[PDB]
Amino acid sequence: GSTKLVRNVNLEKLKNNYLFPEINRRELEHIEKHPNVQLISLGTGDTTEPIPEQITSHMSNFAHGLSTVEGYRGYGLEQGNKTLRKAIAETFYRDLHVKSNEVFVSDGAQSDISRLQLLLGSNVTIAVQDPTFPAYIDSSVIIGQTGHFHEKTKKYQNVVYMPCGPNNSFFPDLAMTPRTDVIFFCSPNNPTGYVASRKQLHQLVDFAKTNGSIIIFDSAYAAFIEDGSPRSIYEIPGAREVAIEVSSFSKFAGFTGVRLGWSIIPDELLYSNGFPIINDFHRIVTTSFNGASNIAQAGGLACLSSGGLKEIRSVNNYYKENRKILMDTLVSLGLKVYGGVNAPYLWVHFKGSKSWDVFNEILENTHIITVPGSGFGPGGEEYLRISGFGRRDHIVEASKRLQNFFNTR
Amino acid sequence: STKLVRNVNLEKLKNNYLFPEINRRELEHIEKHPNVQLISLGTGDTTEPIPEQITSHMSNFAHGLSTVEGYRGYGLEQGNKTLRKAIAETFYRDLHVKSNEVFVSDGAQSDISRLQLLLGSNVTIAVQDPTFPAYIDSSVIIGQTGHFHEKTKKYQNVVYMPCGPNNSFFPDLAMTPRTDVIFFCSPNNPTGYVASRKQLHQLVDFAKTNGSIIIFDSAYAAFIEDGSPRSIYEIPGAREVAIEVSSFSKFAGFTGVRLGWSIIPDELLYSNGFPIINDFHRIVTTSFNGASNIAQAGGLACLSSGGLKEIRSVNNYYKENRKILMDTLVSLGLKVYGGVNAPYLWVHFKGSKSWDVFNEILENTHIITVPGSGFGPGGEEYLRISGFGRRDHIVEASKRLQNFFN
Ligand SMILES: Cc1ncc(COP(=O)(O)O)c(C=O)c1O
Ligand SMILES: Cc1ncc(COP(=O)(O)O)c(C=O)c1O
Repeated sequence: GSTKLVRNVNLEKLKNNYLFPEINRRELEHIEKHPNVQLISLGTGDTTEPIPEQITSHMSNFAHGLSTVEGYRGYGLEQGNKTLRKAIAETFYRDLHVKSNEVFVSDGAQSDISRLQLLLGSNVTIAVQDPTFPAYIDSSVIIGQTGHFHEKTKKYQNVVYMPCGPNNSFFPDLAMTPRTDVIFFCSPNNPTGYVASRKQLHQLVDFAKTNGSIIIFDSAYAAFIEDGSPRSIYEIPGAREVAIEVSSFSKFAGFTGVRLGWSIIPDELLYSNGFPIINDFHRIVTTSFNGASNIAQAGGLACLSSGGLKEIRSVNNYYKENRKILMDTLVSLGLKVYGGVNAPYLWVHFKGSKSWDVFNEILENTHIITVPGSGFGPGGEEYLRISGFGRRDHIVEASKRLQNFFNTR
Repeated sequence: STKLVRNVNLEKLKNNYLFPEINRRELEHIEKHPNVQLISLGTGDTTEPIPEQITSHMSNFAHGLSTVEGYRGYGLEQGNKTLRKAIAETFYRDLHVKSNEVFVSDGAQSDISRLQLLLGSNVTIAVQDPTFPAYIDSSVIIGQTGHFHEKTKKYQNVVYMPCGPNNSFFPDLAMTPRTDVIFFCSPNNPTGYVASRKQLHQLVDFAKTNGSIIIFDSAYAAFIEDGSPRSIYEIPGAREVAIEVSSFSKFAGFTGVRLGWSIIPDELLYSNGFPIINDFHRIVTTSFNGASNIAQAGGLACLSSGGLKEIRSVNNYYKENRKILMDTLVSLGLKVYGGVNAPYLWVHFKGSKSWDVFNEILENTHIITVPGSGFGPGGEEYLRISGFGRRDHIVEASKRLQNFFN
């Protein structure tokens, strides 16, 4: 028995991404076939160390407080607790003129991105970096901003793809980039790990101003920056007139399963007609969201105490040391290794090889999982993404195995 | 300035003034009459604490995130398997709902907007009148409507299905034009009416005959005290036409914790025979990364036989409050609907505007209610009144209404 409801066209357009389902199938199979040998993963980018007890303890207490009259509350502001918003403003945007009432607390970036796309609607054009983070492009297709997927080029019609690679220091050539209503920009980037420089961000803000575009700037990896490169786009004067920033506690503090992030919508960000965009994001939030979990919001606040930040910084130094082990290994083997410094991802170029064949080689001969760059679009072909999340003894063993393998080869 | 054109669907969306306005009137009244205790029977938020049994599991799970053995990052976007199985067994026992047809959400508001993303702009919808804002607002935002026709107080291109005492709060199918989608909330907000087995049978058949789907909102099912049905999948064949949406919010006081679910049956097919479940999976993967792992732990603890017993007991407190209010209002000669199977009373003042009754009750008793007008034209002449709240507020408000309506 069938219905007469017509499948949303935007679903017919949307191509499935087989990347992670494949990685996972291949990981299982390989673990099953070689129970002999500990498989190690440098692939998925989930955080792995526990959240500090200081932070968690505030989440356990708040939860217990919900069983008391003095601590019980129902619905909170859909925008998020005021204490948490003031803390995000002060912690991440000190002196950048971000008001606590421009912060919108989310259950993380994935949802936030889809809510921004609902705000924007079907009748806008977008630009994304290539290699491309799935969320921006998938959400764009689903809401109706694109045509079909052009199989030969591996690009959706009506979408500007901006190549970012070693040849252009991972920043598009803005003089040859067509104009769009919206530009998505992720820095530090997933998958390349590149953090744009102050000069590059200046140019992006000016390009946006000149084109009347808005920037959706994804800073979910900012806490990994070690250069002194900028962490928020609002470090650039005038960014507030063109840019929305999206971020997360996911990778910063391991809240991947706890679910907490935010977006910034400046006061000064205006449509064609002079109406502040912030007023309408409020209405999108009220209509499609009832707030981040109260217990997650208490955890978030505890992340931003001086004690929370100190403990989190310490977990992130562990991850930083792991990346160095891996970058030093791969560079010592003559590989062209990008990223690694300011992000938890290394982006390794195997000029002349398909990402998948290198994945296969490395999996079969070292029992290590990586991520095929191909999976992120055509600008990822020939690269692998490699993660510094994981335990130290696994990074060290993986380093040993790669040494052995590539000195063969 | 920027060159971005405002989404047209935002220009279509009228602000609903209802709650912001009740709120403004409350604050204004407390400010002019600070010498009196204002009492609210307006907002439908739960107010009793969540049982310590449930909460304790959420605290333990949270402490477990600071351990190697208990640290958990990303879960399945669809939700923990243990939680889905428990929702299936607890709420759909014997109704052929599989654990893999359950999609765990951060509650109905989000879930509704994700269903509307799935469905898209090119569908027509039917909603009950009086109307729950979420369904209609989400429909406008995604592009399913024309502008708001001020005279009729209806969005163009939307079928409004009057439900009132004259048709036992069930739409007259002979006067209901066909749509792609029918939204049906039972127990209803705002009227509190729970459709009967026979009504639901008719609705499922109507849907089959029209090739429509039903989005059935059972968030208030746990308040049903009749033996009326709690899920639409009690009706044979519902599984070929209906999606069900629900929540821990009012059931267990998780309004601020954020947890719900939807059911998308295997058997629910588009025009072309494709299972809708395959595409909701892709919507969920794309627009969501899961409900909070802590909230999902709380949810699972709600559905233990110990959790359910404790939740039932908080809901009896509310049930006793409703009885105080109903017995008072009815003992005074008011026409009271709802109340029995939902936490909301729907009180008719034939001949009066909702807002003028609101004004009267606010000025003379310092009590806040919800003007039925706010929910659309089928709410005109009614007030919605809530049984959530502390007992002593219910009692005092009951005393004041006794004095006033005498
Ligand atoms: C590019 C990027 N942005 C944002 C996020 C944060 O996602 P969420 O907050 O939904 O975990 C991630 C996590 O993988 C990511 O890779
Ligand atoms: C009709 C209706 N459905 C569903 C919900 C649950 O919403 P949430 O789960 O987002 O709190 C409510 C709560 O207001 C409601 O009134």
